[PDB]
Amino acid sequence: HMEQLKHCNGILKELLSKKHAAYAWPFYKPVDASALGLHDYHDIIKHPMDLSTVKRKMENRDYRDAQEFAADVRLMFSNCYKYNPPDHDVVAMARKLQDVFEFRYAKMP
Ligand SMILES: CCNC(=O)c1cc2c(-c3cc(C(C)(C)O)ccc3Oc3c(C)cc(F)cc3C)cn(C)c(=O)c2[nH]1
Repeated sequence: HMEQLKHCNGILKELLSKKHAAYAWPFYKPVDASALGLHDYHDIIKHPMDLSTVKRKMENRDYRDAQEFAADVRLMFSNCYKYNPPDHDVVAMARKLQDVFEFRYAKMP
């Protein structure tokens, strides 16, 4: 649906907005596993995902509906919960950004 993909663009703009920048910044671009020295990142995480990829796919018209967009946003959060130990800062940041996503996605007209 054309209407819900327009609402999804709104959610994405909100996730990228300066208001959430303190906990949203680790999700803006792909995890730079080389620069961070995370040698096992692409062994554990088979399907990496981040907000720039979500934005490129939306511009490309890769999502058929809102459900396909949500699956990618949740993949991004799940990768973070799968890779990291529950005590890491990035996990707490993921939880905070997901609460923003889940709320806006639920309130979708
Ligand atoms: C089990 C160990 N896990 C990690 O080392 C780990 C690092 C990362 C990063 C991440 C990505 C980048 C850049 C922009 C270079 O891509 C920069 C820093 C990042 O993380 C940190 C954050 C958020 C705060 C810190 F004080 C320190 C670090 C390292 C993102 N995501 C989603 C992760 O899931 C992840 N896990």
